[PDB]
Amino acid sequence: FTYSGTIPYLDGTFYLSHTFRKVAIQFDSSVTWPGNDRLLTPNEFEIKISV
Amino acid sequence: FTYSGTIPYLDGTFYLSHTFRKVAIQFDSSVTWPGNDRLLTPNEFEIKISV
Repeated sequence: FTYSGTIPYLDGTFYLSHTFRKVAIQFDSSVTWPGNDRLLTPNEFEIKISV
Repeated sequence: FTYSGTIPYLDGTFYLSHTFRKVAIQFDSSVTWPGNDRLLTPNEFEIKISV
């Protein structure tokens, strides 16, 4: 371990959650979760878009 | 006009149809006609891919 200070996992002090670009969820390796054209990008959840 | 030859418009003689690359249909200016996740590229009718 060799680390004092805040432990986010059992302390609730999260800070790296802004470093997520996108996430894709697939069921049965065939069907995307946010299907049915629900989202603006219907294939997967975008979090940050830089272009 | 200044052209005597096989005229594609009313002769039925087409040869430039291989020069297309992609088609993007968009009904109501908000939704692509293929719409639901149907093609490998869901939003566009790619005809020729190079990269």
